[PDB]
Amino acid sequence: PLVNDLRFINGINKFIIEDYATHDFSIGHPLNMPSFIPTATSPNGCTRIPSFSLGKTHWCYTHNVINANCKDHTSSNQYISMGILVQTASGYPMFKTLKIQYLSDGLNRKSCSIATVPDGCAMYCYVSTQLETDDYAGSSPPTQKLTLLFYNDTVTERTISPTGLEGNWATLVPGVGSGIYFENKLIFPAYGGVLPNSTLGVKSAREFFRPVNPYNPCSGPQQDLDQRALRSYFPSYFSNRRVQSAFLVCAWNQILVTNCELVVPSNNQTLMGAEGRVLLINNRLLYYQRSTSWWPYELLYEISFTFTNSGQSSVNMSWIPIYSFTRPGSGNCSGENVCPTACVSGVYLDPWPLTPYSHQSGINRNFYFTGALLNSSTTRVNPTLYVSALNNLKVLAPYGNQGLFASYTTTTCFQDTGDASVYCVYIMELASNIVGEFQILPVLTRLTIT
Amino acid sequence: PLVNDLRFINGINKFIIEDYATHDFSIGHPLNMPSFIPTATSPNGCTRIPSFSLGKTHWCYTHNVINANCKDHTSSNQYISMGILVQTASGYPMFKTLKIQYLSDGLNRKSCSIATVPDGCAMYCYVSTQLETDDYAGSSPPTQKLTLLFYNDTVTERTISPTGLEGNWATLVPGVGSGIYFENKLIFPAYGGVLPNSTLGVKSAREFFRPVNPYNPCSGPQQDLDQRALRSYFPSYFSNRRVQSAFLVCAWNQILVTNCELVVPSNNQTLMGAEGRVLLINNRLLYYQRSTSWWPYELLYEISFTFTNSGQSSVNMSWIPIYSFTRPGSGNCSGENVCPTACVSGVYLDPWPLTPYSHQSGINRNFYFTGALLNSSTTRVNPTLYVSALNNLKVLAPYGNQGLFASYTTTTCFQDTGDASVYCVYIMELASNIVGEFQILPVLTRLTIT
Ligand SMILES: *[C@@H]1O[C@H](CO)[C@@H](O)[C@H](O)[C@H]1NC(C)=O
Ligand SMILES: *[C@@H]1O[C@H](CO)[C@@H](O)[C@H](O)[C@H]1NC(C)=O
Ligand SMILES: *[C@@H]1O[C@H](CO)[C@@H](O)[C@H](O)[C@H]1NC(C)=O
Ligand SMILES: *[C@@H]1O[C@H](CO)[C@@H](O)[C@H](O)[C@H]1NC(C)=O
Ligand SMILES: *[C@@H]1O[C@H](CO)[C@@H](O)[C@H](O)[C@H]1NC(C)=O
Ligand SMILES: *[C@@H]1O[C@H](CO)[C@@H](O)[C@H](O)[C@H]1NC(C)=O
Ligand SMILES: *[C@@H]1O[C@H](CO)[C@@H](O)[C@H](O)[C@H]1NC(C)=O
Ligand SMILES: *[C@@H]1O[C@H](CO)[C@@H](O)[C@H](O)[C@H]1NC(C)=O
Repeated sequence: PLVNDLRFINGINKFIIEDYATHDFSIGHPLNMPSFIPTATSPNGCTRIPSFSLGKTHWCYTHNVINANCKDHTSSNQYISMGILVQTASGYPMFKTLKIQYLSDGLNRKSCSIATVPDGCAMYCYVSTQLETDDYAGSSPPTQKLTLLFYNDTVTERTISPTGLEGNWATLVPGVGSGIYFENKLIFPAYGGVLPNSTLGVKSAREFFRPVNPYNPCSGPQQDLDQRALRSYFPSYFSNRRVQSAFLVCAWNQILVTNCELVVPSNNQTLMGAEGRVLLINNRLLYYQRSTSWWPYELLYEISFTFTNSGQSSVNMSWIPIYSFTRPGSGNCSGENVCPTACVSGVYLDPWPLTPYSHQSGINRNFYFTGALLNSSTTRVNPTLYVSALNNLKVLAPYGNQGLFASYTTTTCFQDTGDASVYCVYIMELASNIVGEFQILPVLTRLTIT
Repeated sequence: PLVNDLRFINGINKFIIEDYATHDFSIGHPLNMPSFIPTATSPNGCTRIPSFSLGKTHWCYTHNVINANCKDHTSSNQYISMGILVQTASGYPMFKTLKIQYLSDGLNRKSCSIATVPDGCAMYCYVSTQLETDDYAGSSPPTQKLTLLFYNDTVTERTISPTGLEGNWATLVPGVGSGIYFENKLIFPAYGGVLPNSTLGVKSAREFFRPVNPYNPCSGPQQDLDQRALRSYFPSYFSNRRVQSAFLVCAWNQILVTNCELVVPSNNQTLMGAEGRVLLINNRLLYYQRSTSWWPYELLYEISFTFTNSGQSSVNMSWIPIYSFTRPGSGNCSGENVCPTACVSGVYLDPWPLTPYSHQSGINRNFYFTGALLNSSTTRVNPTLYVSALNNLKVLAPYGNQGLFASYTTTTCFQDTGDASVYCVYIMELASNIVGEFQILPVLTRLTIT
């Protein structure tokens, strides 16, 4: 059957530290097991863009595979798998793949996000026929695909046209990070270009968000910095479309006929649209946003939805004030730049919150989160495991030596309810000498909390 | 179901070239797919000793996983998987894993051989409680395990005591290379120390085999060379036991109760016991023998069995006169040594024969075989794809750069009966920069024959 070992079922999607108090951390050494993420079989062949979700009863995973250089965007296939957590005599769990689906039909599916659903996985993709710049330049969104893969080997794929898409968007793609299934709703992260002359475009004009780091502020007048912040949403690279984050929401009951819906947040509460991830921990929803724009720090929002079933659903998000480490970027978009400017940059590194931020009682200043960063302000290099507080890093554990190239990282933590052990899996694209561009490595460590 | 794509089912375990004529070869570039061989999840974690068998309807694979240094032997686990060949839109087949079994119970199972059996896999292991030298030093063999893993998730393990083992052997271990299922018989390669002064030890005394390379002869008297060759079977490293190759044969009908049997070849026809592989091509059995002893060249025998009701079973083998390339070795056991000496050396690299040697009409001097070698006479380094004739190499396709460390290689070829394509999979242990000693890489190549 498709179900995790019982010791983990109650330790998944929970806040591991409910203390609200201060803690110290130690990141254990990598635990060896068979990797559930397949590598490339050729030296020049590409495998990239991981998406992972650990659900209560099982996990889903996917990434993109290309028989040529990563610079070759003509053709690709999609590796999808689903499995369970199993305890080993080695003393720690292992990810056991129950079902594999390799999609190679000649259809080019890109930027795919995966989600754990009852008895299987759901994947949100778009079909890539052209360059991303050509995409943003056009007036017509690419083909959006929703596929359901079940443990009984049934696989069903549909083209979708969510409410709010037609006419309002130049392009839309999935945000690569996992989505979730909650309250009979399938919710995926998404982003894309918005036509400034459309209804949404004119409604969302004047909307902007300008984060300020109290310990590292940007010098300038409020109005000018605000104008620059507003102008940062319209990169000329993307043909000055309004680059916007959105959520694809689909009714699971109607999931076969539904065509879903597009829920767009106010840009007063969020930065320029980018790749992201949707999390459900306890009963509360959070949203990670990659920092593609000028803001170098880690973007995590507490989000909540209002569902109207009449095509007018809203989303509200509250930014969690995190300034600790910085993501690598190029030019004036690098990790050292705290000031508003038009930027297409950054890298995908999502965190895992170990603590709630806002609770019924109040706000937790002792908020902690863990993940894998890249140690540099410029280059994607030196992958490093970390636990971080709001203003600073609690602990660091580099993987490999200096000069090791790495790109995307996605982290998930869970607890063994048997022995109370806390495990974190850090999935990262790492540069390998013998395989192709990026062996995607699921490193599993035990986390010590005092 | 557990069954290969129909285009491969009649192209497996066949002689690809029945021509008996001369041919030229070209080795294609590696074809990218998701690797069906899992890597280590830690930089120091060990994954070694691959065993692979492609059967008509499906394939079986296994390797050893250690949570510690490869040199540290206390605990290990065994990754086992079974799957099918599936064509992809990329234009080539891919290995799709259907069933996975990770044996981690704390039992230390090593040197495991796998075999494709009806609706599953069979694995032959021994339990390692001590050093190999202590093993050969002892008067009693370690525990022999036979485990059956089926697609229906049934797993059954037994301790076996084959007829002829007790009292005749210091130790016995599986030969690491895949075994086969043929004519209701389960056959595994094996090797180990034989007690001198035992029944078998006394009967097999005075038995020796001395291959001679006509193009690189060893100077000396025949009697002295014969005495040295005879003495090469008794390395002091193994406490002067007679190191002997054997075959584990088990009746499949009785496979639950059988206790099997041990069939030992005359040492007049074979070199010092070592790791090996049993192949069934057409209706003819072949045996690869690793060159652990003084003879540096590739050892492949044509073999045939005579079965009897009560332990009187025998085996006859004929050495295929191959001298082309050489395996790396240390000291006086290196690739440059053609002369008889007591040697424990070499490395496991098995060939896949593309042509029959002896047939009903006569003997084929145009014999060709393919595989992966290590280009050096001393160090295990520079993995290289090759096609070879009897006396010389036909073609060479290096994998990776110079100085790349590699150890074990196992090669299997099959034909696509749809488009006539010939595919070779070269499975080799390669040194990875980010993963523990030896990422085991299944390289798939299209072979061009003219
Ligand atoms: C597979 O599962 C889905 C939902 O779990 C179900 O609706 C579908 O009918 C199943 N497919 C088959 C062939 O039974
Ligand atoms: C966003 O802020 C602007 C002022 O900066 C305000 O005019 C607008 O109403 C706000 N929109 C939302 C949805 O909060
Ligand atoms: C929406 O989030 C904002 C923070 O950005 C918060 O101040 C506000 O209370 C939320 N709105 C509602 C209706 O809860
Ligand atoms: C980055 O590397 C340097 C060593 O070169 C180290 O001192 C520093 O702490 C690292 N920074 C992070 C965030 O890991
Ligand atoms: C699984 O398959 C094997 C194949 O012979 C069979 O002997 C065994 O009884 C099967 N087990 C179950 C539970 O069906
Ligand atoms: C093996 O060869 C030796 C001579 O070297 C001979 O005396 C012995 O009888 C042979 N044994 C067999 C089984 O052929
Ligand atoms: C056994 O093999 C040898 C070649 O090594 C051959 O000369 C001999 O005739 C064979 N004997 C039988 C019974 O096949
Ligand atoms: C080994 O490498 C050398 C060059 O370093 C090359 O010339 C030679 O042909 C190679 N030998 C084999 C057997 O591949």
